[PDB]
Parts: sequence; C-alpha cells; structure tokens
Amino acid sequence: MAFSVNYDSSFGGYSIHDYLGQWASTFGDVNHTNGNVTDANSGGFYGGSLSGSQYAISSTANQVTAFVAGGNLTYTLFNEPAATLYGQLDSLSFGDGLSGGDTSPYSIQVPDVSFGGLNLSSLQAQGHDGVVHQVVYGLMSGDTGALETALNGILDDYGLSVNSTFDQVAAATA
Ligand code: HEM
Ligand SMILES: [Zn+2]
Ligand SMILES: [Zn+2]
Ligand SMILES: [Zn+2]
Ligand SMILES: [Zn+2]
Ligand SMILES: [Zn+2]
Ligand SMILES: [Zn+2]
Ligand SMILES: [Zn+2]
Repeated sequence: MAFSVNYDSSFGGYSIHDYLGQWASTFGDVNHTNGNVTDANSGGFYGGSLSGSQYAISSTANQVTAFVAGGNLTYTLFNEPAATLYGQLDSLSFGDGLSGGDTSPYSIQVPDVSFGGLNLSSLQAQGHDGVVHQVVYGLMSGDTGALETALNGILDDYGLSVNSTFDQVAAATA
C-alpha cells in the first residue's frame, strides 16, 4: 500500500483536481482562526483528546460534507510549536455525513472518494509548516493546494497527476 484509490462510481471520469474542487466548494471554510474557534470548527481525534488514529471534521457551512485523515496523528494544542498537527498521515477519505469517532471509528455515510498509502511524515520540530500540518489545515480551510501538490508527488512516479481521472489512477495501481 504505497498508494491506492477507492471511489463512488459517479467520479470515475472526474479528475482528482475536479473532485477536490467540488468537495472544497461545498465544504467551505471552517474558519479556524483567532477570535472564531469553537466546539463546532475544531474536529476531533479517534483515540484521545489531542492525539489519535484519525482526525475528522465536518463543514460548518452545510453540516454534512467532511473528511477523515487516518494514520498516526498526534497534535500539540499549546505545546512547543503552538497549534501544529504533526505525525503520520496514511489516508484521506472525503464525502458526506460524519458519524462515530468516540468508541467507534469516524465513518462517512456517503463516501465519494478515498486515498490510501500516502506515506506523509512531519515531525513536531517542523512546525505549522511541516507537511501533514499544511495538508490537513489546508483542508480545514477549503484549500486543497497542499494536498494536490503532495498527490502530484505520489502520482508522478506513475506518470500521472491530479489532473488525471480516478479510473485512470485506478488502472495505474494494481
Ligand atoms: C489537528 C488539527 C488541527 C490543526 C491542523 C490546527 C491548527 C491550528 C492553526 C494553524 C491555528 C492558527 C490560528 C491563527 O493563526 O489564526 C490554530 C488555532 C487554534 N486552535 Fe487549532 N488545530 C487543530 C486542532 C485543534 C484542536 C483539536 C483544538 C481544541 C479545541 C484546537 C484549538 C485551537 C485554539 C484554542 C487556537 C487559538 C485560539 C485563539 O488564539 O483565538 N486546535 N489551530
Ligand atoms: Zn453515488
Ligand atoms: Zn479562512
Ligand atoms: Zn459531494
Ligand atoms: Zn453531497
Ligand atoms: Zn458525495
Ligand atoms: Zn494555497
Ligand atoms: Zn515522485
């Protein structure tokens, strides 16, 4: 599992960039900035108040659209590097309807699209500009830039990019 995709068949013909743009447009922007944080726009880990096996959040614009990152995600709320998600990211899953996350895993009710085998490490020395911090925080802000750049990294070894279809990426993994 040095990479894999799964997807609702409706997206076979979407480029990765096109699905992510659709996803970001309706997810919106959680607005995780100063003066504006809440219970509502923070997310949560599965397996701890602050560290865990997956981090997940729902859109505060439509209550529904969501993602879940999953690998080995420690955080540092007030710790040495102030407010910076570090660790290990293996998977991103996008879609509608986040449930669970307490004594069960975070699970998406209506999955769209899912990447596994990302192999992306940032250690807590690298702060609020590590890499998993930049991806995840990016996603929390409706900004897929950081995820699309990393994906092109993974995908260009297969002679593809995020501007190729899901069916196409599927073919190149087997
Ligand atoms: C792992 C996912 C998380 C990421 C990537 C993240 C990242 C950030 C970033 C980049 C800021 C910068 C604020 C700014 O400059 O405007 C921030 C603020 C903040 N975050 Fe997080 N955070 C995460 C999880 C959490 C969690 C679980 C909490 C707990 C409720 C939390 C509480 C806060 C607080 C209290 C602030 C500053 C509030 C203020 O000064 O007004 N964060 N976060
Ligand atoms: Zn469908
Ligand atoms: Zn914003
Ligand atoms: Zn959707
Ligand atoms: Zn939808
Ligand atoms: Zn959908
Ligand atoms: Zn950007
Ligand atoms: Zn490469």
